[PDB]
Amino acid sequence: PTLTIYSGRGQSLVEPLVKQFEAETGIRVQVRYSTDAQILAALQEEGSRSPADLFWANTAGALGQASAKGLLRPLGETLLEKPIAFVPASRTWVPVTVRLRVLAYNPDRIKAEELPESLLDLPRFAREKGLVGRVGWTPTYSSFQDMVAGMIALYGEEKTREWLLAMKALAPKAYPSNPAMLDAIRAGEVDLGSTNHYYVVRFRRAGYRLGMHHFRDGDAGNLALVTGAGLLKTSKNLAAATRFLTYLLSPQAQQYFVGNIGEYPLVKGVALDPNLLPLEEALAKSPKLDLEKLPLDRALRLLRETGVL
Amino acid sequence: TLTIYSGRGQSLVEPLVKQFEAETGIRVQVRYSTDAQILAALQEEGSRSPADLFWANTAGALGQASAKGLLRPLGETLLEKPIAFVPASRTWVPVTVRLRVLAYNPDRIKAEELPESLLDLPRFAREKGLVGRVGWTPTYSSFQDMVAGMIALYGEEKTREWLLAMKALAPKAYPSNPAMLDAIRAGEVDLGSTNHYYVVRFRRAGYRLGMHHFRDGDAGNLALVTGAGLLKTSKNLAAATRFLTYLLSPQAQQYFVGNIGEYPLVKGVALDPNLLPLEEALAKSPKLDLEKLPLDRALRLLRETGVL
Ligand SMILES: [Fe+3]
Ligand SMILES: [Fe+3]
Repeated sequence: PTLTIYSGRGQSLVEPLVKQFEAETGIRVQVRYSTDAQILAALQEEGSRSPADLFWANTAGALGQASAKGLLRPLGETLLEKPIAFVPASRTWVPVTVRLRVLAYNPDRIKAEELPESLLDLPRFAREKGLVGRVGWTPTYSSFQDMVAGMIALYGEEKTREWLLAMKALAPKAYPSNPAMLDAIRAGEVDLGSTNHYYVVRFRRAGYRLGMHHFRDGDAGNLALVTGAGLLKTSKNLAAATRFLTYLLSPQAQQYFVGNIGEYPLVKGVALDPNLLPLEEALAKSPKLDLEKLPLDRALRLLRETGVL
Repeated sequence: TLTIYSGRGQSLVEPLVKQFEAETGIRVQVRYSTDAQILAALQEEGSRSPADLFWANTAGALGQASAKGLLRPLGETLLEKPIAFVPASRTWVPVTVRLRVLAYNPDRIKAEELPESLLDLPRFAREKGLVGRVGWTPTYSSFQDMVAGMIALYGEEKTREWLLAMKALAPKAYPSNPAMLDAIRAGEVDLGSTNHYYVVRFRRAGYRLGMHHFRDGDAGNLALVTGAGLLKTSKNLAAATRFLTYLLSPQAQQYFVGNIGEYPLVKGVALDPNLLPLEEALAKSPKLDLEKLPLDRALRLLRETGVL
């Protein structure tokens, strides 16, 4: 028995889990590591001999794309009852973890009670607190672009533009990664920036002091970012692949996601870091959107068009 | 109700206790103190003690509690779970292990040039022109355990020699391991002896940091074992045994590896890929009797030499 996984998630995240699954089950697992976008391309040129069994994606959007193309199998209630939220409308993939957009800040240099209630108001807050040149962002980062796509869905292009241009007027510093940006907050180069919650979790665990601000309920700045996995219609190993999806939603694998990776789990029965907002409170702060249908290409166009990207 | 006297920190313990209560209904009360203060408290309290479990930061403290007749023997069911470190007395269970290691700036120091033995660190440091650019943590529990391991392996005279040679490197003392690793990041120091999980945490945050293991059996690879024991006085044996069973469960063991960064002691726990596998890590540690570590001798030595 064998299993082939196309993974848009990183090898450092996936490998330890695949190894334990192999050790436990006797099933040989082969993984192809790529980006979600590149996997979507590969899936549309697949042979019939040894096709992939599973698509494990970094984003709901990529799985929604695979689903829209009719490449994914329906999943059953036995599996889909496990995650507490974010089960797709299509019901053709299972959400595995969630990552929350947040506002990171240095708590010694920035006062928690003064931070704005909406991401849209960040430029005004910065402007009025004297922080021109002291705001970071990550324009080339996947989740940042997802967040902008969220803003387009919720607010339309003009409020999003005014936001993008008002941010640009702040002379913000762009970082090639989130750890780079959080290191710059530590350094004193910038005081705050929009990021994913788990980067803050990782910095705190290393002993660094970072604040984690959430915007008002439903704000675009709180976008929930879901990872997930789907069974390919041409899987020749249906039982083994379903077994692997079940494994990803198991208490121990979910503790690995919370623990080794820092992401939010989607099952109960798992222990969170102290000072980390509990899972269901975190979910309540995110806007209600179809994560399978975020206007990502419009966001990218709008970012490329405005010279932020 | 279940009452735990914990030598482990609240940051580490709280999430596990919260989950155990939610799943069992058992109300858990934890007293947070140091291993040393818990040992004193348990004796002072005698048969009056409300303590069901002693969850220790160090195997040495469980050794003392056992030698002093405080602990109940445990069942084979529990003691067959850990892969290593189960006491002969069978009166407590190991839960995690941490390894002493040498952290270093991998841009300034070449992995292949590092010394095979902790005893040779002063020679290496002086050869590489690192006077005033070595860090250490003289007030930290695991550093003191490491010095105690050196007395056990090499004797007091060789350990005294090392301590004085270390002092002549004009090392920078840090009150915490994160502060030392931040100094390595800053370029203030180039290397320092630490616990493996501190390096794991820094790496997970995106920082590059080298992690050196010494030759098999070296004092610089000391295994630092945590564990828990059931107190003879306990009137809540069922809940206490349920809790120990939980600590050795795969999900709890994944918490230790993931949330905390420590090595697990049960099979089937997924570690970060760049971390030396469990059994390989254990193989490099000196094979000392955990309950015999001469910590008092080490503290006296550190005080005489003016390190403390
Ligand atoms: Fe990321
Ligand atoms: Fe520590």
